[PDB]
Amino acid sequence: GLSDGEWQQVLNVWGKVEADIAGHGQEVLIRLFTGHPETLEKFDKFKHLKTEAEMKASEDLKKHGTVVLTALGGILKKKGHHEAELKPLAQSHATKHKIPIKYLEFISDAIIHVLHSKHPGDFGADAQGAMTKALELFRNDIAAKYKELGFQ
Ligand code: HEM
Repeated sequence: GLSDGEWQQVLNVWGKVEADIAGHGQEVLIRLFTGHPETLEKFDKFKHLKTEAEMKASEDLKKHGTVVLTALGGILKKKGHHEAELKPLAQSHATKHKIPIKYLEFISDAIIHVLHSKHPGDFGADAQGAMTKALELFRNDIAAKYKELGFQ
């Protein structure tokens, strides 16, 4: 649960992402795949990528980066009122993609890393706190749906 001041910070930071959603999305996925190679194995259409250069050169990875952050942005813009938006994502990730909640923790931290990397000195302590809380909220609500489904 975030305050309005905190949501304000979240949406302020998100303005940075929206100026270049494909670049951000690309770097998030790259940070995830290289940081946690087991995540790569969940993607049939990226499992071919062995090296980070191939990742960096992949237009389809950038495309998926756009899809992911577009979806996340839509959810963030709801400021917590995201049940309709989130449920199908929780369902597809638990039942079709079989993504453990741990991997959602991974990508959450990856977003934090990428924002610092692309905006050094421009991602303040207050901003990080707000973004972190927003991603925790997202993760926690997904986690509730995972429990419902009995998914590990
Ligand atoms: C902020 C976190 C995430 C968001 C917003 C997100 C969003 C999406 C969306 C919108 C799709 C396409 C529609 C669908 O299948 O539901 C998708 C597909 C997919 N996601 Fe996620 N996702 C997230 C995290 C993850 C993580 C952490 C993994 C694995 C480590 C993952 C694995 C997949 C896979 C394997 C697909 C299908 C890819 C394909 O074959 O086209 N997702 N995701």
